[PDB]
Amino acid sequence: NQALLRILKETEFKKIKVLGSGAFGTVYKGLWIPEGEKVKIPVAIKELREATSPKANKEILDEAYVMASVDNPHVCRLLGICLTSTVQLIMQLMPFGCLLDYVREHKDNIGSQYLLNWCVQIAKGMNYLEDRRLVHRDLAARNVLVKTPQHVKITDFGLAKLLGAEVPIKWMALESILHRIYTHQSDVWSYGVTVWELMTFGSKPYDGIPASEISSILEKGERLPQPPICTIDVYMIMRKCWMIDADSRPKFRELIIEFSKMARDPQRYLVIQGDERMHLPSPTDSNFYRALMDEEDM
Amino acid sequence: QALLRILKETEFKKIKVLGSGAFGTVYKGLWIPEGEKVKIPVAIKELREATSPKANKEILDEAYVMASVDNPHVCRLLGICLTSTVQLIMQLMPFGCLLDYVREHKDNIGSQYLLNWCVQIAKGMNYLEDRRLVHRDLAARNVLVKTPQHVKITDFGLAKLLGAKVPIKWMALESILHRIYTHQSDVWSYGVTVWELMTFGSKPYDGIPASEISSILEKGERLPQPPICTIDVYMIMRKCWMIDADSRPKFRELIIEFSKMARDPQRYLVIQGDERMHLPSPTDSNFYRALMDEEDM
Ligand SMILES: CN1CCC(c2ccc(-c3ccc4c(c3)C(=O)N([C@@H](C(=O)Nc3nccs3)c3cc(F)ccc3O)C4)cc2)CC1
Ligand SMILES: CN1CCC(c2ccc(-c3ccc4c(c3)C(=O)N([C@@H](C(=O)Nc3nccs3)c3cc(F)ccc3O)C4)cc2)CC1
Ligand SMILES: Nc1ncnc2c1ncn2[C@@H]1O[C@H](COP(=O)(O)OP(=O)(O)NP(=O)(O)O)[C@@H](O)[C@H]1O
Ligand SMILES: Nc1ncnc2c1ncn2[C@@H]1O[C@H](COP(=O)(O)OP(=O)(O)NP(=O)(O)O)[C@@H](O)[C@H]1O
Ligand SMILES: [Mg+2]
Ligand SMILES: [Mg+2]
Repeated sequence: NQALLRILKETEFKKIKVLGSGAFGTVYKGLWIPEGEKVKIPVAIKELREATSPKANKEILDEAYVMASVDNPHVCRLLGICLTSTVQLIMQLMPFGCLLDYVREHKDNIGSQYLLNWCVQIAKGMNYLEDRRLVHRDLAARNVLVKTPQHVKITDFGLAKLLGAEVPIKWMALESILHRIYTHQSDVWSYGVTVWELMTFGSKPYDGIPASEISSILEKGERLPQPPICTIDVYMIMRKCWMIDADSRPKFRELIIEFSKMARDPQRYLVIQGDERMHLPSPTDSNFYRALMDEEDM
Repeated sequence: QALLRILKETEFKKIKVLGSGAFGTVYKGLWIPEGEKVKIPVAIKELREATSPKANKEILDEAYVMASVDNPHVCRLLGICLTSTVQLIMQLMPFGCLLDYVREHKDNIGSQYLLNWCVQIAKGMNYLEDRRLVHRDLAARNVLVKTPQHVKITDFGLAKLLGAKVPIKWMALESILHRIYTHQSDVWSYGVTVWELMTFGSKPYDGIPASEISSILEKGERLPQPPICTIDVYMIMRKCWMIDADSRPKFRELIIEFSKMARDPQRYLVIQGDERMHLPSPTDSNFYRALMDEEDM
């Protein structure tokens, strides 16, 4: 349990390059230097922007042990922590980066099979979090990491203390905006938005609409529009994720089944120009990726 | 089959020489997947051997077998590039080989690590025997450190290259005299490898010319007892160097034996300071695996 979170000293790792920043911190590519060894092992380091106290560190540690305990091929595990004046969190470095930037940069080379398999894998990770009774609270395409093009994993989940102290309005369920209710069913809403981001190849939701006005348009019944590549079958799933009654939305278990069905005949459900020129990797290419970058069970 | 990737020269680059052995030169390299911007570390062995279409069919036939292994303590060949020279691709191990590792940590290795390594090498060799693959070049230099807690056997199965130096000082007597190679001659090499670990990387029969090794073995002389070994450990080595190959232990038996010793390591190895030596801890082991070593153990 406790042994799943490594407490690091400042002297055993170094930040080398900024990768980006989000709501709560700055992410670096870093190197871990095991004590007494000569190797330098790449890691990802999130340094929180606000400094904390030792008593606040007890809060951080209690949540960190939970995020270090996940065990699922589609969920990123928190690996280590360093309690400096600003706290540093350590996880596996994903050289491919997040799925949002990946779909934007490869938008002219992504076929229906990849898109639908990503939907399945994200739903599998979210179902695992629900099984663990952990609400994500910040699901979005930016918080899905690409381990390989064939294998994505959810990250940055469970941050109830950081979000409560303050928000991704355009990903949040209406009951979260209006009433600060976060459940697995509000995660289903965020999942629908994440799917919309993938199917639009990384468009910004409600582009140009101030966040302060989003709950009003949602109450009036407006929703994200049908992506050009989506058949009516896919868009109805998205719309069901955004129903006002949270208990009427699909369950992650059901979304796994439905997107898995679609992934068995992907060109019936997504209409992409060029789709027959793009396919999943041959077993040869997948075996090579896995041996070099992705040896976990999956 | 799908386990061996055929690579083109345009998708990988050699970056730095790591060293050279009997048959080639190993480089740290980079793989760039087509259509992607990432650069993925690999280890590349470029053979000295020249390449003809006829030789390439032979190389490919052997390569498919070496790409087919599936065991946590055995390295798998991953890919090949057949240009003017053969280039072989496998996972890059930043810690390097176990011989260099024990030489460099000569004053910091405890008995738990040493005996755990003996267990793991025996598990990898038992798998090769299960697959009917004779190693032919087992030695501490051909055991790679994936993490300090996890080693893997490499460079096995090279019957055609060795059949055309010879590692006399690791070879069973019947291999020196007649080029007979079996799993029981691998057991002899395993014994020498354990001796290398227990001496923290001493050279076997140091200063004795290779041409005189068979003379020394025929009279009953063997590698001497390492200072840290109790008689129980040294007798395992001596049993691996019995003249009658069928009398040597089997790898399957060595797994059981060293596993029993690894459960009480300070009874079987006497290392000064052993109680202040680092042990493999769960916290460090979970961190290593997550960062460098996610395969099923
Ligand atoms: C400021 N005042 C006082 C103190 C309170 C507070 C409470 C808890 C934390 C805390 C604890 C644990 C984590 C996080 C935050 C977090 O941001 N974490 C991510 C994560 O580390 N991201 C990364 N990116 C790249 C490298 S590390 C993460 C990684 C992962 F692998 C899986 C889930 C996950 O959430 C983990 C911070 C502050 C808040 C209000
Ligand atoms: C005249 N006539 C014509 C040609 C004949 C010939 C036949 C087969 C080969 C062949 C085929 C396959 C391999 C090897 C050699 C070999 O050296 N291989 C190692 C290996 O690649 N080492 C590495 N280090 C770092 C990166 S790659 C290796 C890697 C591994 F992961 C597991 C086992 C293994 O042996 C693989 C060469 C020549 C011989 C003589
Ligand atoms: N483990 C990782 N490996 C590689 N890049 C990462 C990793 N974690 C995060 N990043 C990238 O680092 C940058 C900063 O991430 P982060 O600070 O979490 O901001 P964010 O994901 O965009 N917004 P948010 O998480 O909702 O607050 C983004 O480009 C991430 O994709
Ligand atoms: N996958 C690998 N990752 C990192 N270093 C490696 C890898 N494979 C081999 N090396 C190192 O590369 C160097 C050259 O290896 P090699 O050419 O096989 O010679 P050798 O192991 O010393 N002797 P031999 O294999 O018996 O001919 C040695 O320092 C090896 O430890
Ligand atoms: Mg994030
Ligand atoms: Mg070698």
